[PDB]
Amino acid sequence: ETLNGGITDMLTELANFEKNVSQAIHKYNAYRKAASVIAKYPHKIKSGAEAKKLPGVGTKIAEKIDEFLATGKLRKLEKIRQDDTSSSINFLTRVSGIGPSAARKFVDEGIKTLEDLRKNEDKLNHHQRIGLKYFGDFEKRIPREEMLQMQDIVLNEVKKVDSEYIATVCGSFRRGAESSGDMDVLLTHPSFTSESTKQPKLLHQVVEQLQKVHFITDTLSKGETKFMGVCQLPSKNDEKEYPHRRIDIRLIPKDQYYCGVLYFTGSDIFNKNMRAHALEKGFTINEYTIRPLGVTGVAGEPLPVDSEKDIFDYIQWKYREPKDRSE
DNA sequence: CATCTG
DNA sequence: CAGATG
Ligand SMILES: [Mn+2]
Ligand code: NA
Ligand code: NA
Repeated sequence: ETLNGGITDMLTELANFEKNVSQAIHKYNAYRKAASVIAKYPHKIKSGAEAKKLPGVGTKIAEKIDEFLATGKLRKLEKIRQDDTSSSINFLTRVSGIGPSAARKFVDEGIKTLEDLRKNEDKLNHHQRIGLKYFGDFEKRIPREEMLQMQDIVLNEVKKVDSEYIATVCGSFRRGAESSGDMDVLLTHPSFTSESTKQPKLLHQVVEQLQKVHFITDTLSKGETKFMGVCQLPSKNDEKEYPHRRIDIRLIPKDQYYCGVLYFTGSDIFNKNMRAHALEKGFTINEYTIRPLGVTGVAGEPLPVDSEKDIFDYIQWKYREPKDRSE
């Protein structure tokens, strides 16, 4: 956790570069398991050879470790941080909608900066365009003091649309969190579940209301169950407007709300543990259900859930406030 | 995983 | 449809 930090760090830099700049998925993946296992390792790696002893640890990585340990740097690592092409790709990628793949093509055509992109706004698709337009807004975190206003917003509209809606703002917001990065709304309705063959309106009618009132500003992606978009809190009495915030709405069959709700509420760490325990208690949990584990090796059969309560219970645990859902 | 693109 | 993004 700090005993082999630098090693796991340079390791991740190296790994990440493989995938992003080069295409070395294998290589990339290599650096990863490596950084993974050295992270667990209980000692203070004093040498290459020592590391090597580890699985996932080959001759090449060991080489790297050695040089790093020996000299506070790494040449390859140094050379990579200089390289324009590499830095360019790391940057482009910052734009929502731009992935490494596209990051390469742009750079190859010479688009390396923001200006570059504006100049060639023609080459970008919608998401990408939006991504570019709200570059800055996009990177700003979200003060919960804002979140509450928004949550307040969304909730009132869904309500006015159909009283049977059930909306939940999951995320860190849900877990206390002073600020968040984006707004996750989980949605369900009684009229929608496992078997119930579809109902798009379900999602589209609200999306619509939200835009209606001008909360939703753009659309990144709009499928029949998940909607990716842009939104913003009405600027009061013009002098101080709000940054555009990224939002995500998503349909959930009533019979699988709380699992996802639970789930999405994170944090990863809270999840797994809850997950590992579910296991002991003779169960299973994933993003939509909690099944009773048979013994034959495994089994199934979606247990019925009416609240986040029903799930803890199940695993015979202490119902945890969302706030404390920490780790 | 679900959606967009081309 | 394969392949990209989030
Ligand atoms: Mn979020
Ligand atoms: Na991006
Ligand atoms: Na292939």
